[PDB]
Amino acid sequence: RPYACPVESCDRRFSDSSNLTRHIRIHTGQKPFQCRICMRNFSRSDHLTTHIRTHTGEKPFACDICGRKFARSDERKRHTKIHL
DNA sequence: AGCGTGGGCGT
DNA sequence: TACGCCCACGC
Ligand SMILES: [Zn+2]
Ligand SMILES: [Zn+2]
Ligand SMILES: [Zn+2]
Repeated sequence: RPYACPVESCDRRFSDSSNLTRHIRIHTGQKPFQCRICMRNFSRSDHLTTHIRTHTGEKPFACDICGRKFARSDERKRHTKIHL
């Protein structure tokens, strides 16, 4: 890629200066997005969003076959296969 | 099952 | 870069 990981112990390459900025967070341990409910910190805004659904019980993704609801699209994806 | 969490990638 | 999602892992 056009960007690399400067930490000597690590050797990953990143597409751009924010996938690199994002990745660097693993090393800096920065968790800039906090859950106002349990006060837990997260490295990503998208992961905080879905985390919050564990408190509220919001489940936006329903299975096409049986209708069971899930908080994340990947959980639904993992579930749908059971109908085979 | 419940979900943390990194990477690819589109806007 | 920030954001959001899809994906794929991992426990
Ligand atoms: Zn690294
Ligand atoms: Zn929380
Ligand atoms: Zn189903």
